Amino acid sequence: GPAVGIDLGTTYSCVGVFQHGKVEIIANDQGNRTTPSYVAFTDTERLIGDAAKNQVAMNPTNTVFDAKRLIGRRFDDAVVQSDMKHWPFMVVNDAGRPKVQVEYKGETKSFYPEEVSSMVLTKMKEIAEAYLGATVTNAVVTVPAYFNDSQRQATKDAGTIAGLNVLRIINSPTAAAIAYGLDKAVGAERNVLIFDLGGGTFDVSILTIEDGIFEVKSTAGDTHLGGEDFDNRMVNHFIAEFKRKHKKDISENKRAVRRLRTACERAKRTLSSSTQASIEIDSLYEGIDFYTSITRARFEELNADLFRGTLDPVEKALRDAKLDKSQIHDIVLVGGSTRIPKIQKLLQDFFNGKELNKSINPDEAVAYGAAVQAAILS
Ligand SMILES: Nc1ncnc2c1ncn2[C@@H]1O[C@H](COP(=O)(O)OP(=O)(O)O)[C@@H](O)[C@H]1O
Ligand SMILES: [Cl-]
Ligand SMILES: [Cl-]
Ligand SMILES: [K+]
Ligand SMILES: [Mg+2]
Repeated sequence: GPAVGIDLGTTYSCVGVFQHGKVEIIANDQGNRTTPSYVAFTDTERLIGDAAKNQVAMNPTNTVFDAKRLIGRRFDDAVVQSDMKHWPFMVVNDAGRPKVQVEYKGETKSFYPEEVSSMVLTKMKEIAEAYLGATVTNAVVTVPAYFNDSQRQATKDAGTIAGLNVLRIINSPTAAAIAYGLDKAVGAERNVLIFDLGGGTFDVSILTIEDGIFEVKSTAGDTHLGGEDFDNRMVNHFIAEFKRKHKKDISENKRAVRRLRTACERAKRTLSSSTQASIEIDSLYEGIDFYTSITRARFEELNADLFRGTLDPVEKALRDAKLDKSQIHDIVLVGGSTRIPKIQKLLQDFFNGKELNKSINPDEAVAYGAAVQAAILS
C-alpha cells in the first residue's frame, strides 16, 4: 500500500499509482512515462528498459525484446517457430519450453519468458518506488483479452518473481474502459470498442458493460502490426534516399539500419504533433552524416495501406459481436500509435464523425486503469 497498476506491454511498459482520487503515471529515471520492455546482457552488466534499448544497435544478439510473444507458450507452438526466425537473439528448447539464450559475463545463459518479463516488471516496480519513496508490493498487471490460462499464469509468475504480489491479472481493454470511468453503473448496458494499436500489435475489442461487469463480445486485430511497422516503411524510404544522394547502400550494416530506425521512430512521434520532422544522424555510414527531413503527408503515404487496413478488424469485431457501428456507445484509443492523426481520421470517418475518447495518453490508458483497479482491490 499503495498498490500499483502496471501495463506490461509487448514493446513498452507503463506503471501508474492512484492517490487522492487521481492517477499518477510515473516517469522513469530518464523522465519517460513509458519504458521499453527490453533487457540486455553484456560482458559486465545486465541492462533493463531505456539503458537496454539505447544499446540495441551495437549488441543485437544479447538484447532481448518481445518476450511477451513467447510468454506462456510451448516451443512447438507455431507462432513461436515463426517469430524465432525474425529475432536477432536465440530461442532454445528446454523440455518443450522456449528460453532465450544470451551471453552474460562471458558465459552462456538461458531465461524463461517470465524471467525476462520479471526483470521488466522489477524496473517498473523500482520506478514506482523511486516516486513513492516507499516499497511497492501489491500490483495489478494487464494482459491482452485473448491470453489463455498459461499466458495469464506466466504473466503472474513474472510478477511474483519481480517481488510483486499480483492482486489480479486483468484484460487491457477493460483497464482502458476503467480509466475513462466506463465501468460505472448508468442504467442499461453499454457497448465499448477499444482500438489498440501499439508498437508491435493491433487489438480491437468490443465490450458490453452492465452493472460494473464486463463482457468481451469480440476480439479482432493483427498480432504483427504496430508502430514498428510504420518505422520500417520510413527506414526503407530513407535507405533509398541515402542511396540516391550518396551512391551507397547501408542495408547490410545492421548498426546503421538500427540507428536509422531509431531516428525514424522519433521523427514519427514528432509528426503526430507537427507536419514535418528533421532527421539528423552523425556518421551513419562510412563517416557520412545523414541530415534530411520528412513531412506528415509523406509519412502517411508510406503507410497508407497499413493505416487503412486497421478498419478491417474493426468491421470484423462488430460483425462477430453482432453489432452495428451505431450501436457502439464509446470508442477508446489505446496504444501509442493511435496518437497518429491519420489513424484517428480513418477510425473517426469509419464511425461517421463519432467522437473518440482520447484525453488520456493512449499508451498510458491501460496502466491508468490498472492503477485505478489496484487501489480498489487494496
Ligand atoms: N506520439 C506518437 N505518435 C506515433 N506513435 C507513437 C507515439 N508515441 C508512441 N508511439 C508508438 O507506440 C508504440 C508502442 O507503445 P505502446 O505504448 O503502444 O506500447 P506496446 O507496443 O507495448 O503496447 C511504438 O511504435 C511507439 O513508437
Ligand atoms: Cl529507469
Ligand atoms: Cl483518410
Ligand atoms: K504498453
Ligand atoms: Mg499495449
